[PDB]
Amino acid sequence: AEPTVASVSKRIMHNAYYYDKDAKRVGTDSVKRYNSVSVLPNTTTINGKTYYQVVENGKAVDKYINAANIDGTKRTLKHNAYVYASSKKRANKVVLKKGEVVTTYGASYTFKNGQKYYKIGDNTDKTYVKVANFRL
Ligand SMILES: [Cl-]
Ligand SMILES: [Cl-]
Ligand SMILES: [Cl-]
Ligand SMILES: [Cl-]
Repeated sequence: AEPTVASVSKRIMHNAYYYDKDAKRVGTDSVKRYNSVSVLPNTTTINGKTYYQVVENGKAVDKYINAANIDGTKRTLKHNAYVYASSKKRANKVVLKKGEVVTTYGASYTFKNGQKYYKIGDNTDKTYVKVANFRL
């Protein structure tokens, strides 16, 4: 009966638009990683994509966040991979191995070197893996 008793505060892991039920961007705001937003805990599906419905001022509103930006996407490495903070800087000494399941959070990032990277890790750390390592 009260959306604000049911709501959970999810951490945004990739900057996120608000969408309406027609999967069109609504308004001019976006939630920035790694801020949190109040949503209903059960996802819904709009045009074959998974979303969380926003709760604002006591009510479930016609504003939806793509679950890719909160839960991310489970992916498998097709190649061994390093973890990068930026184009040239390694984040750590980890070697992720071919076949490992890794969750990536939202759309890839093109770095200054022109290569694409996904954010990994259930945390605010600057830890990115090359998109190429998820493809054959
Ligand atoms: Cl944005
Ligand atoms: Cl988005
Ligand atoms: Cl690599
Ligand atoms: Cl963290």
